[PDB]
Amino acid sequence: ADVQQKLAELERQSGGRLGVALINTADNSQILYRADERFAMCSTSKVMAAAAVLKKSESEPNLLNQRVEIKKSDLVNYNPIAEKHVNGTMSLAELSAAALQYSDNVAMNKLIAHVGGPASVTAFARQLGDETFRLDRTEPTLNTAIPGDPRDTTSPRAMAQTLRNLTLGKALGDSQRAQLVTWMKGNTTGAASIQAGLPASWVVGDKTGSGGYGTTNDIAVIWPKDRAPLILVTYFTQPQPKAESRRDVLASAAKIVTDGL
Ligand SMILES: *[B@@]1([O])OC2=C(C([O])=O)[C]=[C][C]=C2[C][C]1[N]C(=O)[C]1[C][C][C][C][C]1
Repeated sequence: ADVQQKLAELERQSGGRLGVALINTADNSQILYRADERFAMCSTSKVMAAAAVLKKSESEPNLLNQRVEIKKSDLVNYNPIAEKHVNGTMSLAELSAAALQYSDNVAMNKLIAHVGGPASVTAFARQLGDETFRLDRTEPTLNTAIPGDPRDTTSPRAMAQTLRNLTLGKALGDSQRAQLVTWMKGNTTGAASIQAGLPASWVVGDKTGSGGYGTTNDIAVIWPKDRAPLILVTYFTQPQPKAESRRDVLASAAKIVTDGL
């Protein structure tokens, strides 16, 4: 109850809406705050798309080495890796890493397309028992994050449970799980978010997200020092369409829910 009040006060000062889901796998205890409300996933959805490709590769062993053409007309708003490979190709492995570790939007679009479109990424979540996740649009419009819009949303509880199944559970084959975890542990975008609220000695694999209405997200699997692993989802969105990102809010939330662990 103390943590709930701290998160409520953090939220008040932030001026936005905060969603938190922490799963402690030591005993399956949880800290939940607006955990059943819907939030625009933004780029945190790229974990689901990469996972669906990994699942597909479980029956197509050389799948991750297949080449995908990168076209100039594919470039959108944020293409840090794909812009370097225009007029060439990238493997699905490289596209998965680019989406997860640099939040490349072209890579996400290639991941979505390869599994049949957003409805197939959603079908994958259903296959995992996730009835809340829904992916409706491609990059970049899936990040609009309009209040009241259910497109491209999920709840902190649903994503925390699915991330547990993906990174610590049996959603993926163990070889594919290891690749997903390795990729997420190599993320370059998360130093100011969840990671920033945890001790430096803790190992973090995370995927961040940014969108309209100042939406600022992060989902992580965490191996604390001398503790069982944790799953943490911190979603944050704001009332103003042009609101600025608040990664500091996610760091504060992580510090609050891990205080005293
Ligand atoms: B995605 O949300 O991830 C992302 C991030 C991040 O990881 O927080 C940072 C910068 C760009 C991206 C690409 C994805 N978000 C968007 O494309 C979004 C950026 C702000 C305006 C609306 C589109």
